[PDB]
Amino acid sequence: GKSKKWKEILKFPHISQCEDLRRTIDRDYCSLCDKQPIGRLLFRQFCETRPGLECYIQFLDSVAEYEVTPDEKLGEKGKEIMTKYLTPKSPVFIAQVGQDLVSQTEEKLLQKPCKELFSACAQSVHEYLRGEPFHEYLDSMFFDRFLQWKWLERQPVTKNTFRQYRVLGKGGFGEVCACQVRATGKMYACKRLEKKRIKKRKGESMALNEKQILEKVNSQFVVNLAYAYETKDALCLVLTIMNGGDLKFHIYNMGNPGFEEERALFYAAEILCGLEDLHRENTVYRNLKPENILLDDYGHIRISDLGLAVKIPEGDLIRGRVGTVGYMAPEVLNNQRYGLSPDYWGLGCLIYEMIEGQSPFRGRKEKVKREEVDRRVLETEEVYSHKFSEEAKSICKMLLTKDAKQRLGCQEEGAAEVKRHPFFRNMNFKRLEAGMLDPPFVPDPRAVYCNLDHTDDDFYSKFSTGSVSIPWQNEMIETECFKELNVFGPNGTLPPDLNRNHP
Ligand SMILES: Cc1[nH]c(/C=C2\C(=O)N=C3CC=C(C(=O)N[C@H](C)c4ccc(F)cc4)C=C32)c(C)c1NC(=O)c1ccoc1
Repeated sequence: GKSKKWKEILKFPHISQCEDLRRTIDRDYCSLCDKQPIGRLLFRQFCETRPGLECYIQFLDSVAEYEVTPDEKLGEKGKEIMTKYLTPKSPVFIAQVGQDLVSQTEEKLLQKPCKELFSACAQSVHEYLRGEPFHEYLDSMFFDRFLQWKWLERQPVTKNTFRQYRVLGKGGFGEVCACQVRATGKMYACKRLEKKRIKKRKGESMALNEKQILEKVNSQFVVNLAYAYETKDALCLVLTIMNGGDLKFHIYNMGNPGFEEERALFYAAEILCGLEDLHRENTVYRNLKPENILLDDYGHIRISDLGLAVKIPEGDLIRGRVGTVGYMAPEVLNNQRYGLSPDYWGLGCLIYEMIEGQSPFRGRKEKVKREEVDRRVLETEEVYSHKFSEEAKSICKMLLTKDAKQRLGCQEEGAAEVKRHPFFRNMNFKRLEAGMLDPPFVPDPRAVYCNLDHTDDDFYSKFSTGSVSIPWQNEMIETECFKELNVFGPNGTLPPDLNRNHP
């Protein structure tokens, strides 16, 4: 439901309005041709015009397909790629990959196949585009078009930019709403943080902390921040909309009182990726419990409620006793200097509680006091049943290790150590991260699974930053606002908005 005059709102500005952007934009190689979604498409579209650069883009696309291809079908896809791109007489022959590297893969495919067979060649291709083909695209109309999109991205975001519909859930310092961008129509989840509730409770640094962490991290398994604006009496965070309910609901209301091992395996594999992306920013979540694992419309999961997340300084440990009863690692209950370990303890609580149907330290029918639940986390060894395969028992007790020094994933290797666990012996992570594995449960669409100080003005400056770059560009692509607006002159000629002669 895009606005009536959305083409006027997203109307491209004349390229002369983008001179300040031309020189302030860092021209990093693939910060503009890969990371930034629209930038990637425009550079790709720049190569579509050239005959030589054409075949280099088609090759990379074919390599991406090989990485997710099933195992028994690798040797097949492998041959197709070489006979199409690496044969010297091909119509789409790759040249900048030296003959001393096409004969290399000749030996790779002569043996068993590995999903990273063409990795050597792919890097060689990018290394070529990084040079002349990139600097050419910089002086091309597509980069001028890229600046036009950036101009729109940076525009101020206010309240008329959106269209709240209902209040879906309420929590601390505010509540959550269902927000919609008018010009694009995309549905988001607004987070109305009441302004006078923050200053009273003196939690201004905790609000910023979550807002900075959310914008810095993007992922398919953690709620993303697309906008952050200030308003009268409230401060808003525009986050991903999750209509599939939480994992607590599906474990106890719509299961056994639990899941099958294979079903829990899926959700676990996605949660692990969600934690890996948060650790790439050396950020610890510390709030891993079933009601915080939400499901989207397709059946996939994301982590939410990062209010307790904090960015750990590299080589430094934090101290704090936060979390929810039962889901606090022993090192957190002890109030010690810990790192990212509490999340792997939480992941152990999650996998266990999904398969068995109860907390590993409190029965579903047991009524115990906070003190006793805590003693078991520190003094009691969990017990397993015939619902856990020998691989499912191992990962849970390894992740539920009391001593965070011998806990899985808490080594220099990180989350990579967990993915290699036999419990994920049947999980292809490259295909999961690509969204190619069908979720085990698909939520139904109609389902309903449920004062004037100046210092206050200074705190707003760092919060109300505006639209987040990557989520914003994707929104333009999702809503097909890019497909419609990204139009040029007929027969590869400059359009009016990109002609410095007549504005
Ligand atoms: C669609 C939808 N999203 C959400 C919710 C979210 C979302 O989507 N993304 C995110 C990201 C982060 C949070 C988050 O920080 N939370 C904590 C607890 C919080 C903190 C401060 C507050 F002030 C309020 C809450 C929530 C969400 C909810 C409920 C529905 N409602 C249903 O799913 C539904 C429909 C019928 O029945 C139930």
